Amino acid sequence: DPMYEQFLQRIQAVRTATVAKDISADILEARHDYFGRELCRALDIEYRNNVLLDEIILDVYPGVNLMEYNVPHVTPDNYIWTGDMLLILDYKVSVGHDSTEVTYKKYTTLILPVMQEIGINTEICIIRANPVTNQISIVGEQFKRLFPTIPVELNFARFFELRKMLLDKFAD
Ligand SMILES: COC(=O)/C(O)=C/C(=O)C1(Cc2ccc(Cl)cc2)CCN(Cc2cccc(OC)c2)CC1
Ligand SMILES: [Mn+2]
Ligand SMILES: [Mn+2]
Repeated sequence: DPMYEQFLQRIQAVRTATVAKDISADILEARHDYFGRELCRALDIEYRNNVLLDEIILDVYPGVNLMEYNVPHVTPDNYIWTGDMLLILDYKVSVGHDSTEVTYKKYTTLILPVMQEIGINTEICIIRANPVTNQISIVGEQFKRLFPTIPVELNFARFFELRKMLLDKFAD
């Protein structure tokens, strides 16, 4: 399980708050990445983790006249092209929904107008794991209809363990 040991080694060696703050942020991103990976594996969809909208548009519509559109500089985690619809996918791992709503608002305003100009039907979908209860919440109707049952086995304990080691080490 090489992801956990790399963090252990980093926590073993860290001696300053500055590097420690960095390790903490990394664990949280890694915890998000693990959810994204596990979720795509269970739902049997291609795993990606940050894709420029430019490359999404160029995948689903290789003949777009790109220079005619002002495409924003955003990287949603992943996407699904259904054949008829594009689902923008962002993963979230939080005990609450404030972070989910912030991304939802952002991608709604910056992504939907350009995709309407090009004529690709698009839905913003945000999938969030509660890392304590492992409950999964979904924002996005077409996603909901494509994946009615969503019981993805998850275990976030190792990430909580790594971070507790850190805050114990720096508890002063
Ligand atoms: C969970 O949902 C997100 O928050 C998300 O997926 C964020 C990201 O992917 C970034 C890496 C990261 C992921 C999870 C966590 Cl826990 C912490 C960090 C990378 C990109 N970044 C937005 C950004 C910033 C600066 C330039 C830029 O160029 C478009 C884009 C946010 C963090
Ligand atoms: Mn991301
Ligand atoms: Mn994300």
